[PDB]
Amino acid sequence: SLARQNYHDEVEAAVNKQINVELYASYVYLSMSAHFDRDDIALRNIAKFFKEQSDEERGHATELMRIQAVRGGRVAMQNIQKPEKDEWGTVLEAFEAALALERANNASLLKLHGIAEQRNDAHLTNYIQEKYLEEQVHSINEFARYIANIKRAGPGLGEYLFDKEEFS
Amino acid sequence: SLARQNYHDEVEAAVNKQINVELYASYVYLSMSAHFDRDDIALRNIAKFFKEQSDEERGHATELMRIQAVRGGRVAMQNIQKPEKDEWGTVLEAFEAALALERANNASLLKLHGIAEQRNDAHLTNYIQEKYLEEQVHSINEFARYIANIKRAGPGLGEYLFDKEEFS
Amino acid sequence: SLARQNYHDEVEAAVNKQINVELYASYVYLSMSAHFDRDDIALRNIAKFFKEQSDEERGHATELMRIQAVRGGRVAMQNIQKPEKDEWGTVLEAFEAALALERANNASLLKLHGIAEQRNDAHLTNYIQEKYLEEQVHSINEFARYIANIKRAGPGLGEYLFDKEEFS
Amino acid sequence: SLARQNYHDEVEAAVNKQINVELYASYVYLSMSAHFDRDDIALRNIAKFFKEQSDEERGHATELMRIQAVRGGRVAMQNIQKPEKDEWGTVLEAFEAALALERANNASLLKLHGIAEQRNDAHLTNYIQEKYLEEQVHSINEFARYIANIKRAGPGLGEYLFDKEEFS
Amino acid sequence: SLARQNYHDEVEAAVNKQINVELYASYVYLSMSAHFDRDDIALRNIAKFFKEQSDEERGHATELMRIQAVRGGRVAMQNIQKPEKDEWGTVLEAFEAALALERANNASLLKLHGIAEQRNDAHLTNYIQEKYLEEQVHSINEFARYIANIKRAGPGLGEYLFDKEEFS
Amino acid sequence: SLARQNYHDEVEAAVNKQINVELYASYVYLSMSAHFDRDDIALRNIAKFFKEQSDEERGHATELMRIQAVRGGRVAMQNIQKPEKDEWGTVLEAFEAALALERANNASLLKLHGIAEQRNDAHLTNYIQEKYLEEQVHSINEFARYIANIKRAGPGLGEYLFDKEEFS
Amino acid sequence: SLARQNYHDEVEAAVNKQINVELYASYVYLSMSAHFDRDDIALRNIAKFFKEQSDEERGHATELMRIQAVRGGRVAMQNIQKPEKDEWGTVLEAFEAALALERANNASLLKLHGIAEQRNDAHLTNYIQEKYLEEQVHSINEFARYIANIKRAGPGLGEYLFDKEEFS
Ligand SMILES: [Fe+3]
Ligand SMILES: [Fe+3]
Ligand SMILES: [Fe+3]
Ligand SMILES: [Fe+3]
Ligand SMILES: [Fe+3]
Ligand SMILES: [Fe+3]
Ligand SMILES: [Fe+3]
Repeated sequence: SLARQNYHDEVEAAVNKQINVELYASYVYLSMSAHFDRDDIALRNIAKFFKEQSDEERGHATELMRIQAVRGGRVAMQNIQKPEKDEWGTVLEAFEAALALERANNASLLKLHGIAEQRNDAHLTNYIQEKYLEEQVHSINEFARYIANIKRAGPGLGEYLFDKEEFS
Repeated sequence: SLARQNYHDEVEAAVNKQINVELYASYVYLSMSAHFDRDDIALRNIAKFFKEQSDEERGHATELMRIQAVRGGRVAMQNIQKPEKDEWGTVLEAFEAALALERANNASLLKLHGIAEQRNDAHLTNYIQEKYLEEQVHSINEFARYIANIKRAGPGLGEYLFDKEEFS
Repeated sequence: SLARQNYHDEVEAAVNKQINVELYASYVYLSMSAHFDRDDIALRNIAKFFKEQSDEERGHATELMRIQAVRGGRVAMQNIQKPEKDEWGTVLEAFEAALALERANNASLLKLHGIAEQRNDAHLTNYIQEKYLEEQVHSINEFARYIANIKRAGPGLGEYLFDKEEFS
Repeated sequence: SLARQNYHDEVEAAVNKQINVELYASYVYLSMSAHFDRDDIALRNIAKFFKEQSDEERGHATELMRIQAVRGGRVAMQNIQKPEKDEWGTVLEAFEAALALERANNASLLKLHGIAEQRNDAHLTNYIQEKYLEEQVHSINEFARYIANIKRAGPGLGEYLFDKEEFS
Repeated sequence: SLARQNYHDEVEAAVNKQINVELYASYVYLSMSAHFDRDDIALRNIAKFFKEQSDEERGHATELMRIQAVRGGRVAMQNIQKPEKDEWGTVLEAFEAALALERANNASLLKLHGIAEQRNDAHLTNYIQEKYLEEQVHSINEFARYIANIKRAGPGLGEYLFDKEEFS
Repeated sequence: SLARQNYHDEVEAAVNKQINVELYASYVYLSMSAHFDRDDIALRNIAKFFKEQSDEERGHATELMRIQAVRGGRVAMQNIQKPEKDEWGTVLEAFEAALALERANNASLLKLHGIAEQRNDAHLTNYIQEKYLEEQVHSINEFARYIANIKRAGPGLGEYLFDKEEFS
Repeated sequence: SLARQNYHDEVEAAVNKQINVELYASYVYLSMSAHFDRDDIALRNIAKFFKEQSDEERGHATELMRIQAVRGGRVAMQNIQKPEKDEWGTVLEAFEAALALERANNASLLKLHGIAEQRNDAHLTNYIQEKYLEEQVHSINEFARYIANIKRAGPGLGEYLFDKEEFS
């Protein structure tokens, strides 16, 4: 690359890892969408919500591909592992798995920031904080709040009205 | 499933295989998009075209997930294999690889149609013909035509003007 | 909290301290507003200006309450001390007191950033820089410029015209 | 003050006490807003309601500051005591605390009216009746009705649907 | 009067006195208007302001004539005394004279309220509070603030700019 | 300055050096614009592009002068050195010199961030990251991509069409 | 140049000198802009005026660069000398220095017109009269009129109101 400047191989490699982490998260949410689309589960607003989350995570991955290109790094793809489950259990169990995924993504992004900081990558530390860390703490808060509300509404009628009310 | 009717396990499994085929194709096009976004290749209209193709292949996958759910089948995810290459070569070679992928997708859809036909699935034979086979012969024709135009324009200035003129 | 991640008790505590600092600053500005609303002082644009500053400082406090909630910290309220004075003196003296308060708010925000940095809170260092430090240097600059203009316009007619012209 | 006429020191003092009463009530509601914004409570419409009540109580304070200035009295600020609790308990417990606060505010306003009446302040008795006592009986009725509906809806799903339905 | 009910001769007479008080105040302001319209004084916005105040005072009179009629009292006109001066002196002196007049009008309206109160005229006490005591408190505040601003702006250029700036 | 706070002489001096660096870059682009405006070169879109780049670099200088003033630093101008060349050679040679200039500018901004960081200037580190480092990596990427496309289009007809196509 | 006709080396050289004179005048006005943007001076309309004058002088330079190219001359850049001062003193002193710079610009333009006239450059004599001499006498008149008005308004309140009134 004629452009590449103050961009360490360790950071280039960590961005490639994070690209895979985001594509995997997209895959998990696509599977959770399919789950709520089952004809014996049939919660369309939750199914649509997880599809939007899947699209957003794919967007996280492609934005990191774009900054890799801007910095003059080379994207290196890895297998996208299938999610841990096809069947995600109750509404609560699925939102719990989602909170755990968002906390894992955040842990991974904090490690990426740390590597960039260790290598004095003044551009990429700010890029990660602005474009990733801010949305990540809002997503985790969102999922924690959904879990409080799913438990409060309770199974059955509460899950039915949660689907109706929550994603207006 | 209370809905499932005239829907054979062999057909449900074939639909799951095709979902993975389409997700794999989405991944290949995402990789080709990154290739043309390299700062030493820098054909942005071609990079945008392959991103659009990646989006479309993901749509093929999610629409098969939808018809799996409509028929009362259950979606089962597999690993999405990394693409065969990260380096796709020249404009011509990338479009040739894309044509090969579209013909592989078509071969897989024709096999899916044949399994549905063998099991007397009168809904799914028509669904595959209308929603997949028609689009697939159009996609293959588009890629054959792109290859003719890339060869005609030729390397260097032709590749530059193909990027400028063919997608606008 | 199911959300709380990489959020140290020291940072949670310092955010609670800064909430009180901002609520105190809001109170000081409310008192300065009442001063210029006195029938024997009667500078209505300055009174309105200090009320707007009071509103803005209360917004600074409530925004920190929101980020405390987002990070999964717990808000803890303290008494809001009455301002140092009820009589704020001349236009110049009130604006000098306001500049001192803005500099004290900034010193507190820089300390909060320091604590976040020491605890490797990569989210909150950026949050404080973006949402607080940038605003604070523009506030301090605004008050230094007001003070330059009050001095230039001078006591009596200058104060009357400053009130008429400076907030229009 | 060149304006001050038929305005007794006892009434001036009682208006300053009431300004502190309203600022305290504003703080209580700000604290209740934080409680319902906790990620493990997460009743956002209730949180926004208590923030609006906090804004309204602050407006009650600033309107009494304006009439203090109009009558030629001098505003004297006191410490704003922290609320009795940071942790306000159930929806019902918070709304019961709010009703008790509104009744305490009303008792303090009736005492203020009483002092104005005792001193033949024909302007301020009418001002208190029009601008405070009318609003205060409506607010108390509003809170009594909220409590009736919270009890009717009941804990769990009722609290979720009260938050969804009551503030729209 | 077929209408007259709970309306004492003492209150009827006090309303007729207040009508004369308001017509006198209108005449004073008309005289102050002429003063500032002198070709050797030539403060057009102040002259227009005092003409507006003269119009308002006549409105105070005619509104009291209307409520006299509504209550079934009979209007009894007295001479309108010429104002104390034709030459009102400086801007500050005219505004001081204006404030004294507003305070005198206010004392007279509080006495009228007192008479209505003594006679248990529950309609007229409230009418006087709403229609007269509120306006009078704002007018007295207005004139006190004008005097503070005349004093601040100072003589000569300050008077010229007070005329330009103070009345929109 | 009454405003200046946590703003070290070394940082103030470094901001002044960076103002000169940006003004020098503006001059270089102005020179390159004149080169492509020569009647024997006559590539008007490239000439316009380099004039826009000159305008942008001058904006980079004047924004740094603004933040110097906000922080209470004092602007100190130095001579703006004439560019290294008046004759910038071929389209490729000019764009290669531009890339080298952007990388030099980036090296200077990274040094400036480093000085701010050493002096614990929490405001200015973030300001440089947000306002300078982000744009600088995008500019460098843009110039690397221009060079790839100039080489691909090739000399003569390619340069003619590059000028026609690349800036439209 | 295939275009160059009736264009003497002495005139080509003098246009290059005048380009440097205009770029220098732009730099002086940018410095004066920074001076009025100081937090202890804070005359924003004057700061904006001098920034507009800096932009105008840069436009004078780029317009001469364009006529150099039209006539088939070659632009040759020289160092842009830093202004005489960073600190320009009072409002009057700044406008006095501006008047002197405009008079120096005019002397330089009249010398350029003289050289063109001596070399019988019938195009460039008219070009300089129309595009430079007409604007130059208007700019000198404007700066002489500003100085008259700055002295009339006087230092302190006059400078404050000159900033408010003169550039609207
Ligand atoms: Fe993500
Ligand atoms: Fe497909
Ligand atoms: Fe603040
Ligand atoms: Fe209240
Ligand atoms: Fe009246
Ligand atoms: Fe730059
Ligand atoms: Fe000029």
